[PDB]
Amino acid sequence: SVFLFPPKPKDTLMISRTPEVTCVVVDVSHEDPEVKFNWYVDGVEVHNAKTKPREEQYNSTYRVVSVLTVLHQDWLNGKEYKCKVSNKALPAPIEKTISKAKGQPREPQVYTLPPSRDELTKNQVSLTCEVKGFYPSDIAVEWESNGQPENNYKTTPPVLDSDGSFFLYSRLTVDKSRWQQGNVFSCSVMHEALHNHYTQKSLSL
Amino acid sequence: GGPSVFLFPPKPKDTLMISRTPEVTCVVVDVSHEDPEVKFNWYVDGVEVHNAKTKPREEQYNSTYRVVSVLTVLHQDWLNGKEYKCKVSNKALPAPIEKTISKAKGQPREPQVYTLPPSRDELTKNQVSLTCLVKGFYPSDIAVEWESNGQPENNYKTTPPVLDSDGSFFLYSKLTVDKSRWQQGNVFSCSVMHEALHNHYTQKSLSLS
Ligand SMILES: *[C@@H]1O[C@H](CO[C@@H]2O[C@@H](C)[C@@H](O)[C@@H](O)[C@@H]2O)[C@@H](O[C@@H]2O[C@H](CO)[C@@H](O[C@@H]3O[C@H](CO[C@H]4O[C@H](CO)[C@@H](O)[C@H](O)[C@@H]4O[C@@H]4O[C@H](CO)[C@@H](O)[C@H](O)[C@H]4NC(C)=O)[C@@H](O)[C@H](O[C@H]4O[C@H](CO)[C@@H](O)[C@H](O)[C@@H]4O[C@@H]4O[C@H](CO)[C@@H](O)[C@H](O)[C@H]4NC(C)=O)[C@@H]3O)[C@H](O)[C@H]2NC(C)=O)[C@H](O)[C@H]1NC(C)=O
Ligand SMILES: *[C@@H]1O[C@H](CO[C@@H]2O[C@@H](C)[C@@H](O)[C@@H](O)[C@@H]2O)[C@@H](O[C@@H]2O[C@H](CO)[C@@H](O[C@@H]3O[C@H](CO[C@H]4O[C@H](CO)[C@@H](O)[C@H](O)[C@@H]4O[C@@H]4O[C@H](CO)[C@@H](O)[C@H](O)[C@H]4NC(C)=O)[C@@H](O)[C@H](O[C@H]4O[C@H](CO)[C@@H](O)[C@H](O)[C@@H]4O[C@@H]4O[C@H](CO)[C@@H](O)[C@H](O)[C@H]4NC(C)=O)[C@@H]3O)[C@H](O)[C@H]2NC(C)=O)[C@H](O)[C@H]1NC(C)=O
Repeated sequence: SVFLFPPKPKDTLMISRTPEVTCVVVDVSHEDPEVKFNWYVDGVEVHNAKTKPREEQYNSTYRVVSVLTVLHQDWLNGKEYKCKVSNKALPAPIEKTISKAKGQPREPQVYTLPPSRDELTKNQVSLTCEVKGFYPSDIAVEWESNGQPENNYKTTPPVLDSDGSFFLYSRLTVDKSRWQQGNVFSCSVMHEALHNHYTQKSLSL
Repeated sequence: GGPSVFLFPPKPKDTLMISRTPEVTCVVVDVSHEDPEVKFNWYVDGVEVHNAKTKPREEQYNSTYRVVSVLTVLHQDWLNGKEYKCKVSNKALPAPIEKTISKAKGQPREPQVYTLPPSRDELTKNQVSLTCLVKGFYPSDIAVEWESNGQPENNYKTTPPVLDSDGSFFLYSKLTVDKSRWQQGNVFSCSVMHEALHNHYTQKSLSLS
């Protein structure tokens, strides 16, 4: 079986990062272990992909994986990436294709929300970052304070809204004492439809 | 390429309200014309039970049959973590197919429910978001609704439950309303149903401070 996966949203938005499309072949037998990959961008064979080392599963099968480096702007411009897998246990080669969601990108609106008054009776308080109105659903969200990453947060998956855009929430949990000291926290959002693919909103007592 | 079986749980509100009828549903698809006969057996914690309601096979547009069996469950049995097993027999199969379902294992934990008003920055728009944060609950089986003046507010969306660092779940529900209605002092309410709540229910209100 073959499964094709898109790049991580953050990887396509920063030129320093390395976006990759991943073709994953599962249920590779010990009897027929060999597996070949062929890659195509908009139908044209490209030759820069590389096949990774494999791992054995608890059901005594092999997961084999190939990774193709893509050009940030090619992905964002909607190029189609086709993988083709060939193996002796497969009657014919399996092909899979993927590309970015189609349609007009829409800029996220980013709002920060202080903790509930009713949560402020707790030891830790939640700071919320609502991100709404964005399209496609590919997005990344992080938190920081004083130019340093704040990693004690969780983010919901994007949810389809009634207007065809997406929204999500990110929740940073912090010690109530930090909040009370007037420390400034910032929700950072990366999306293709933002200027320079990035915006930040701050939240403070 | 024989039959495939799918086993579906009851809906969360169905186990939480005695007025409702919770059911587990066993569905068999890809049943062939060459071997069209299917038998179900049902088990609750491994003990066979005989009160399921099974429907005659229905041919699909792809010339295979779909056959459904429905077992009514007792609310407290589900909430007590009983395991429901559907066994499907068909003479083409090498052995019967068995699937099991139950409530997620672990100690239940009561949701904390908080309401959050619109961001000041959002109050320049024609419509604004009212947020209901629901956190610290386990299992993830939950229902969230909005009302105002005892009437459903239907213009809302809820995130799926998300696993938190401490093993519990959280989610957010977002009610979009006209800014006018918010500024007029209308009270909106977020109601939550979960097994760890007292009477399986709680409600929290939100209006212009
Ligand atoms: C033996 O075991 C191995 C390993 O399994 C593991 O081992 C045992 C011990 C247990 O603990 C298992 O629970 C454990 O998983 C089995 O290998 C598995 O093989 C199955 C196929 O049978 C694969 O299922 C597919 O999974 C993809 C999603 O996969 C991502 O997410 C997984 C976690 O959720 C993760 O495990 C995967 O690695 C992968 O993760 C991503 O990886 C990429 C690349 O590295 C990375 O870039 C991503 O960031 C990363 N993301 C995450 C979240 O981690 C899923 O998409 C597939 O679903 C489609 O296909 C199904 C049909 O098979 C269908 O039912 C679905 O609906 C869906 O169908 C598609 O739907 C779309 C619309 O939604 C539609 O447009 C498409 O047309 C349609 N496509 C169709 C029809 O295919 C699918 O579920 C597992 O990935 C794989 N596990 C691993 C670890 O690789 C093996 O099966 C076992 N062998 C036996 C017993 O026979
Ligand atoms: C021939 O036709 C039949 C009938 O289809 C119909 O007719 C044809 C001609 C076409 O026109 C079709 O468009 C038309 O629908 C085909 O039958 C289908 O077969 C597939 C499998 O090949 C089944 O796929 C599974 O679907 C379930 C979800 O099913 C619910 O939701 C569907 C819509 O989203 C809906 O269509 C279904 O009716 C069903 O709806 C629910 O019904 C219950 C009971 O009545 C009800 O209580 C609910 O309210 C209702 N819900 C909704 C939303 O309506 C999906 O869960 C399955 O995914 C699991 O298994 C996959 C492997 O097969 C795997 O990849 C997934 O990851 C997933 O795995 C599970 O993951 C979860 C969490 O991660 C975990 O808890 C589980 O343990 C794990 N499962 C395991 C153990 O693996 C799967 O995708 C279709 O349901 C089925 N259709 C119908 C109507 O029965 C048939 O395939 C055709 N044959 C051929 C050869 O083409």
